Amino acid sequence: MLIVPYNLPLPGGVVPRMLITILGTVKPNANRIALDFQRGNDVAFHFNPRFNENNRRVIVCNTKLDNNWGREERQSVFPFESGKPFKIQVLVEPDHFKVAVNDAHLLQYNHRVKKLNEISKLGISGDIDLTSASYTMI
Ligand SMILES: CO[C@@H]1[C@@H](n2cc(-c3nc(Cl)cs3)nn2)[C@@H](O)[C@@H](CO)O[C@@H]1Sc1cc(Br)cnc1C#N
Ligand SMILES: [Cl-]
Ligand SMILES: [Cl-]
Ligand SMILES: [Cl-]
Ligand SMILES: [Cl-]
Ligand SMILES: [Cl-]
Ligand SMILES: [Mg+2]
Repeated sequence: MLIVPYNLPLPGGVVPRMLITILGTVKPNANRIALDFQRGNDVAFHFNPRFNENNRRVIVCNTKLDNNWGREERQSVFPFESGKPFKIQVLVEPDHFKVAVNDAHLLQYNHRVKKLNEISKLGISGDIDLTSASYTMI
């Protein structure tokens, strides 16, 4: 298994048609998972499944600019399960990140950070066994 937290460099940042694939298994008693697409210290796209926020499961997405979190976007559709293998795919589109989990569309997150070619790191962290993290063009 890969080390968590894991850094995946994104050389020259992201661009529309870039597909990022994360394979792993959720730990049995999970609390949270995070993907952080970073531009230096800023987080262009934070994707944060929470398994127990007020006894509900929710996806929180946000952006961090100058060390400050912005307005959260919430998705109540929650395809993860403690103990189970998952595939997260993040497809960069012109106006948004598109996320599919286990080959089913989950959400989109509109670009707040404009300089896509400076979003040069993906951090992966939280309650997972991480199998692989990769990217390709489509
Ligand atoms: C708890 O922190 C979380 C942040 N967070 C999660 C993680 C990690 N997850 C894993 Cl997995 C490993 S590390 N690190 N930072 C982030 O999810 C943020 C999204 O808006 O919400 C709160 S901070 C926050 C943001 C807003 Br807007 C309002 N209040 C608060 C607070 N407190
Ligand atoms: Cl590793
Ligand atoms: Cl920007
Ligand atoms: Cl760009
Ligand atoms: Cl970066
Ligand atoms: Cl790769
Ligand atoms: Mg540069």
